[PDB]
Amino acid sequence: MRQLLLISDLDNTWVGDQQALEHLQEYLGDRRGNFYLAYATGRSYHSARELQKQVGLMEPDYWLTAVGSEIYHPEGLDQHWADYLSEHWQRDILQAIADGFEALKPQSPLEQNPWKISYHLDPQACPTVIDQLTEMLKETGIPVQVIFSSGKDVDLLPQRSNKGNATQYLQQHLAMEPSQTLVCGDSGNDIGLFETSARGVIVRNAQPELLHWYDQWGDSRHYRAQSSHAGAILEAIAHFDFLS
Ligand SMILES: OC[C@H]1O[C@@H](O[C@H]2[C@H](O)[C@@H](O)[C@@H](O)O[C@@H]2CO)[C@H](O)[C@@H](O)[C@@H]1O
Ligand SMILES: [Mg+2]
Repeated sequence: MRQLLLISDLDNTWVGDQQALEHLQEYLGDRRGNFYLAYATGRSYHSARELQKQVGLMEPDYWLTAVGSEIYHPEGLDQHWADYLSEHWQRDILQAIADGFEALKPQSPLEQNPWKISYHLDPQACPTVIDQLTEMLKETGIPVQVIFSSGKDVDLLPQRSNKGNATQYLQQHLAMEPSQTLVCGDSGNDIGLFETSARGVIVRNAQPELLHWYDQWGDSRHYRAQSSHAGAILEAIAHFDFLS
């Protein structure tokens, strides 16, 4: 029932340039009832809440955390989403396989959840290892997808997950059209966002893998902003003529 569904990553997207974050929130703060806001972050819910206190993030309507593996409504965790993601998912088998790659080191326990297995790729290792990992995991027949970003972060998620799928679920939940949706990102864990039919903005300070993705799959609905961080969001809103 609103004119815009705004979905944005936090680190290096909404966050990173405090001045830009502040004028973006001031602008949005004057028409809060005109849009639904959702933060689609790689961070856990707790970590995202902590970031909110650190930089003064405005309260979103929804939180799509841990790369969309968990969705929080104003009322709490979305149990339907969790069950949907649990179907056919085999965390232990996938973990056993990933744990076997010497170039991969587990990320801290607090970065893990039932539907998210994360690692850090050795800076000295060849990125090609990610391709080998992906193929090996896929061949298990378990519906899994590999998210590689910033040249170091590796996330194993159910195929039904990732920011894009979480976004489409939210769109359906809110009866919001892709044409009324704007997704904002900066890295590989945002590619799922641009795979959707929503309008999208890639921040100027975007990571190499996202820029590479844009050069190959970039369409008319995708916008390469001149501004970095939060400034790219205001720029995109004007570009797509949202909140007319
Ligand atoms: O999906 C990629 C990784 O994202 C991580 O979010 C963080 C991190 O927690 C922050 O401290 C800051 O550095 O930005 C990162 C990128 O957004 C998440 O914690 C990892 O588990 C993910 O693999
Ligand atoms: Mg990102």
